[PDB]
Amino acid sequence: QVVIKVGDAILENNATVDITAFTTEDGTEEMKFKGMVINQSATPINVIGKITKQEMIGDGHFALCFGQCMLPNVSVSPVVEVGGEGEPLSLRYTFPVSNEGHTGAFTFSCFPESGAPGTELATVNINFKYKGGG
Repeated sequence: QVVIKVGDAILENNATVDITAFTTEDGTEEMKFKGMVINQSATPINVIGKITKQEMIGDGHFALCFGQCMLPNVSVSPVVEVGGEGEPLSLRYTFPVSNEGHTGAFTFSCFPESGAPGTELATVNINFKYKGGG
């Protein structure tokens, strides 16, 4: 009943989304994933969003926004009450400009307020493929 949407599409659970676009500012690159977490039930549900896996180049950092934009490298959102219109979700990955490519890789899951292991309601895997991905 809880899904992640990217662009116009509901993702299958555990989908993988590749982001290749980057913007440059002050010798630092930024790549961004954007989507929505949607609760398709008539009854609202309280969830927490977590980055459950993170793979970055050495001086990379990430920034999660879900309910609130969290500080750099903070992996857990606040509790958010989600319904049918959905809650925006974004993940920004920032890292040094390089002539060489690499892939930053993250997993985001939505959990019931509990946060109990194995209770994931929806999961997306996000690959930031910078300059070919390496």
